[PDB]
Amino acid sequence: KNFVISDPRLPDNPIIFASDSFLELTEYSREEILGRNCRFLQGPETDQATVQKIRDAIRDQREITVQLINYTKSGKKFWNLFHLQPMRDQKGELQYFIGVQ
Ligand SMILES: Cc1cc2nc3c(=O)[nH]c(=O)nc-3n(C[C@H](O)[C@H](O)[C@H](O)COP(=O)(O)O)c2cc1C
Repeated sequence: KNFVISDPRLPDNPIIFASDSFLELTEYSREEILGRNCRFLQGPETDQATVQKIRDAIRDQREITVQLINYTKSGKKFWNLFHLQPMRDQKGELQYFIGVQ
């Protein structure tokens, strides 16, 4: 129930949907999320080596799980177990990415 959907067919693969659980965890309103790339949750303590693996997984359109530090609106650190998965259409072509926190 804690998930976001991004559209890679739009500039910079922005979040088009976020579940109420995701808004509660990050302390952002729906209006502050829609249209942004998910990277805005990152900050000083975010391991750049883990961010690299996510970039490679998106490029290759492979599913991946990783732990990384993210920041709430009020600058509170929390660990995030992130399960990234591609979503393909009936013609086997990529439409969306789904993330789980
Ligand atoms: C559906 C989806 C959800 C994502 N959720 C997160 C997240 O919760 N935290 C995070 O640090 N990165 C998340 N990312 C990855 C970042 O938005 C971004 O891909 C990452 O920083 C690497 O790309 P960049 O090098 O262009 O920033 C998510 C990506 C997708 C497609």
